[PDB]
Amino acid sequence: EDWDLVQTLGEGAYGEVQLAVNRVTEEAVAVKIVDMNIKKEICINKMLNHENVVKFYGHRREIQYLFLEYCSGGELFDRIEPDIGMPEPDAQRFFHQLMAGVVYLHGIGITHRDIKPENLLLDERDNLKISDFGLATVFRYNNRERLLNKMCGTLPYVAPELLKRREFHAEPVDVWSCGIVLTAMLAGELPWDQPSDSCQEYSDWKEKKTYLNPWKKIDSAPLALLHKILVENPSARITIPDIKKDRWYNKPLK
Ligand SMILES: O=c1[nH]cnc2sc3c(c12)CCCC3
Repeated sequence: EDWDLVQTLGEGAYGEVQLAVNRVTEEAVAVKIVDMNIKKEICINKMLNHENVVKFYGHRREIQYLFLEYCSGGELFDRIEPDIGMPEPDAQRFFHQLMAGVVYLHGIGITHRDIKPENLLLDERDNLKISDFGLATVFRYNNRERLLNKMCGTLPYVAPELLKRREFHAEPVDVWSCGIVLTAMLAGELPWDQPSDSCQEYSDWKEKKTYLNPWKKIDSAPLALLHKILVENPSARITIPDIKKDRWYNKPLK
């Protein structure tokens, strides 16, 4: 082909992700290599078009190769200093972009199911892009909502209902994991291993022990939002349109 695999960008799972550069136009893109879920990832990618979602260029199979937008900014994960987090103004901006990305996905009945800082990429202007749809699934089709039942995700970003219920709504699960992401951004640590009662840290949160880490590192305005997102009852949990009206979310930041 006309593309040279310059270097490995990401690794693990089905295949490593590599940076390809066109030796003619010289445009750079990302190439995901998978050797035989992948069918659904491609299908889903075809539906997506948003400036806060990693662009899908197209695909070819020599082992399937997917051409994705290249984010030179790397992953959000690497903008979080451990135990510190990041300046609140950057966190808010990143959160606003994450919300737009998610509103969009949910708007077309798609749930990501694995929202975490490793999957939130940054472009050259530090714009955030939702990445990897290999675990994404349809939760609304023909205006009909389907509850989920398969357990997906990453334990620290996972919502509690997903551990204790046979079926659950998709949207609040993505909302929960965005809250865990906000926590990571403002405190540089994850609150718990998983959201179960067997887990001391989660039990402490439910009891409102905000004088513990990581909550003590978080200003009271964002923390009030986190109080509304990390609500155990997925029916009580704040929804995105209501997040959009939250005081911290609308607070101008230096
Ligand atoms: O730039 C990308 N574009 C599309 N997918 C991916 S995955 C990955 C990146 C990337 C770059 C940082 C290392 C991890």
